[PDB]
Amino acid sequence: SVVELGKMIIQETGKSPFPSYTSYGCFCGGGERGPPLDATDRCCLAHSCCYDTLPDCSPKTDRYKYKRENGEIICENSTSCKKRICECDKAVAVCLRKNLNTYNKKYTYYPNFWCKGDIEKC
Amino acid sequence: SVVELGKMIIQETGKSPFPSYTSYGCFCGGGERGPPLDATDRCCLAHSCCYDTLPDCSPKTDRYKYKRENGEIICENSTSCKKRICECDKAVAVCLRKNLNTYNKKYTYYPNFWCKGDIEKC
Ligand SMILES: CCCCCCCCCCCC(=O)O
Ligand SMILES: CCCCCCCCCCCC(=O)O
Repeated sequence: SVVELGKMIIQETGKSPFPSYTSYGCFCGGGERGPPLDATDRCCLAHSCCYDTLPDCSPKTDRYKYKRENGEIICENSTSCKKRICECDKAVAVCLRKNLNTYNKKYTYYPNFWCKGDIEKC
Repeated sequence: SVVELGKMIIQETGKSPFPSYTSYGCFCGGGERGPPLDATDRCCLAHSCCYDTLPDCSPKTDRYKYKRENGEIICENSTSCKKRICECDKAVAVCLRKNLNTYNKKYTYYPNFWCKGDIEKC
């Protein structure tokens, strides 16, 4: 559902996922080692962790629909997976928005070999 | 289908898509303005162009199956989309392998705002 995750990011941050968040910091768009550089990076870390709770699902490819109710994302429930994938995506999109005031352009293309820490448990 | 694409990449280049190809140059992992930086980057532009030949499909989320006969990728044919999407991924994975020897670590995290050329037609 990378497509739906992208639509959420667009609506919430006003930024297009690529290139603003596809390789941001140590965790946005991938990465297991930190520490996270900032709040935005922590949002992505939390998203990776959320996807870890979906071993029975295919988060990157399972399509789903969502609505906006009073400015809030409302997840569908056609299947258990779609619901949980959607909630994970909803969380990250809102988190990215809330920390726009600290978005750092010098982290947009952060070289991943700068992320040295261990893989910290979620 | 990004899942299948990633598997092919690993099988062909011995590298996982992230971080080696997820944001390489002006076109790998996304991008429109060029010109492409090198052979590897041109592989990604051609891949993007290939996906543009599948407007009736969803190349990033449509799952498909494939085999490896005699070291070669053998795409399935259950649906036309699964077949055509698989041939695009097969093509880019093989191209990345063919150009492994000129992969440039300094383009792995290329800042996209450095790609200032026009958006050439495919
Ligand atoms: C790398 C392409 C994926 C683009 C999706 C937008 C980024 C969301 C960031 C969440 C980080 C994560 O769970 O990897
Ligand atoms: C950005 C997540 C995509 C990860 C897959 C590895 C990149 C494949 C390269 C093809 C470039 C393209 O069509 O964007």
